[PDB]
Amino acid sequence: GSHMCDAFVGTWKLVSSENFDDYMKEVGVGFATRKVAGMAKPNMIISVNGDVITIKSESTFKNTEISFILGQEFDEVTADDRKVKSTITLDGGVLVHVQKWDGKSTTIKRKREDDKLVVECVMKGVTSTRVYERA
Ligand SMILES: Cc1c(Cl)cccc1OCc1cc(=O)n2nc(-c3ccccc3)nc2[nH]1
Repeated sequence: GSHMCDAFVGTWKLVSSENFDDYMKEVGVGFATRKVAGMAKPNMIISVNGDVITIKSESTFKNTEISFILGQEFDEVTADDRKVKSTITLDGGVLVHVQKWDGKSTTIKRKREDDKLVVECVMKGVTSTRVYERA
């Protein structure tokens, strides 16, 4: 089939987190924005309309929404208000998402395992891991 849609579509709620504060600190986020954003723990929604995929946070201070096609670079405005160039691709059934800005780079992997969606964020040496369940 084209089984990526069934694996990823839905509303996902955070259930665990490691080193996200560190990851945000590395990305440049300030001390107040980090703490609040880290507590916010928004649900994240994935939808699909043809070739166009959309990832939205539910309402949180610092709403976000991207809409993209696999392989096509696109401008994104992150939750900490960075203007980045993002490319997302499907490699192994993992969604790999690279953001470039100011000669810097961060990679965000999103993979299904069992009934769970695991999100790994890497910036320089600093690796964050967050796990989500269907809400
Ligand atoms: C929020 C944020 C801040 Cl303040 C700063 C830097 C990066 C951020 O986001 C990075 C980031 C964090 C995170 O928990 N997830 N969770 C998803 C997700 C989960 C399920 C379904 C679809 C997407 N995508 C991400 N990417």
